[PDB]
Amino acid sequence: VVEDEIDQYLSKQDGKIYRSRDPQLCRHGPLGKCVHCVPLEPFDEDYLNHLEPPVKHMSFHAYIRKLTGPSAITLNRQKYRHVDNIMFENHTVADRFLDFWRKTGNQHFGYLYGRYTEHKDIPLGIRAEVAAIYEPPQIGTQNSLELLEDPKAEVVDEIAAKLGLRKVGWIFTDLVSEDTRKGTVRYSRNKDTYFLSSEECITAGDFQNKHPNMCRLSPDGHFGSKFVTAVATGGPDNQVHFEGYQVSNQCMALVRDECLLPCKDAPELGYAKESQYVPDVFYKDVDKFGNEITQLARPLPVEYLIIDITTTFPKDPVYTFSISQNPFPIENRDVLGETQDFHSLATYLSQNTSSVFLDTISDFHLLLFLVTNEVMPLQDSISLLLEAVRTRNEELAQTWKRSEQWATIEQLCSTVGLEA
Ligand SMILES: [Zn+2]
Repeated sequence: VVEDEIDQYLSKQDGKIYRSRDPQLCRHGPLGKCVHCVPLEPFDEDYLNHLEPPVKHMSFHAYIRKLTGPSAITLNRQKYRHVDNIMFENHTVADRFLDFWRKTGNQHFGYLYGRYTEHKDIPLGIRAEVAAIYEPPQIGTQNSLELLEDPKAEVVDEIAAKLGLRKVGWIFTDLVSEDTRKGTVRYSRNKDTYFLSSEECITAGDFQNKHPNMCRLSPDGHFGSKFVTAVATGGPDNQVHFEGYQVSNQCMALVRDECLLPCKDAPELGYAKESQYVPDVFYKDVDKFGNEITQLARPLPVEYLIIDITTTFPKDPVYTFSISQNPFPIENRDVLGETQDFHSLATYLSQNTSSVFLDTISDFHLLLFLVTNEVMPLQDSISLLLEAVRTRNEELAQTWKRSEQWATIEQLCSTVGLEA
C-alpha cells in the first residue's frame, strides 16, 4: 500500500517553523537556543490559533508527527484536518455550475475534479485544487437532490486521470431566492440553523468511506479521506458563497457501520442507533459553564461531526482549462435546452477559427463529449490530445489537429453546418 505523491512529499519534509533570535525577549549568545527561538512544531495550537485567520485544526501530517514522531464510542471534536483549503482555479469554474440553479431553481450536484497540492500557508497543509466540475445524471427539485445512474461514471474518471485530475470531493447547492428585485438569495445556513444536514453528513461520510486516504501507518491501509464536500448557499450578505467541509473520521466509522441516522424535521441533529448491537455512543460537548459536559448521542448536533475547510478564490487564477466567451455546453443539461451534439461543436469550432487550437480544445466538458458521444467516439485516439491538454503543449495539439480522426470530426461539423 502506497501513499499519494503529496503524502510522500509531505512525509519527507521538515514541518517546523524556524526562527532566528528575537530582539527584546532572548537571553543568550548569538548561537544559543531558548523557548523563544527554538523552532515551532507544526502542531502547536498557539501558533495556529494566532494566525490570521485563526486555524483550529492542524494538518494531518502535523498530527501523525504529533504522535511522538465492542466497547463504547465517545466522539470528541476532532483536532486535525485532512484537507486544509479548497481552491477553485477561478470563478468561472464555479459560476457555470451555479448556472444550473439560476436557470431551473432546482438544487444541483457536482463532482469536483482537480488535484492535491501543497498548501504552503499552513504547516504541512494540503490543498484541494478544483479544476473542473462534472455534473452527472441527476434529478433536482426546489428542495431535494437525487443521483441517477451514470453509465460514463468511470470513463469520466479515466479521462480526468489522463488530465492530471481526480475526484477531490463533491458540491451541492442549497440556494433559494430571497429578494427577487435585488436578485439575492436566502441566508439559510448559519450558526442558528446548520451548515450541513445529518442527511448530508451521512452522505459526506459515505463518500469519504468510498474514497479513502491511503496511509502506511494503518492496519487497514485506509485512514481518513481527502474527499472534501462543498456547499453553495447564500451568505451573510445574501449573495452566493461557497463553504468547505469534511466530516470527522469518527463520523465516517459510524456511517460505515450504519450507526448514523438523520432526524426528520430536525436537520441540525441526527440520531444514533439503539439496539444489530450498538455500543452506546457519547460526545464531549461544550456548554457555557466550561464544564466538559458529556451527553448521550440521541440526539447528536451535527456540529460535533463537521470540519471547516477554507474555500479560496486565488488572487492569481489558474487555467487548467480555457475560458471561452461562448463555452461548449456542460453535460446533462438538455433540460435547459443546452445540449452536447455535433451542432454545438460545429458552432463552437467556427467561433474559434482565429483562436489558438490548444485553448479551443482545452475544455473538460468538450473532452468528455468527444470521447463518449455516440455519433463518433474518439474514445481511443484521444490519449494524444489529453496529453497536449494536461501539458499545455501547443505543438502536441497542432499535430492531433492533423489526425485522420480530427479531420473527420471537422468534415462532420462542416456538413452539419452545410445543413443549416
Ligand atoms: Zn532565544
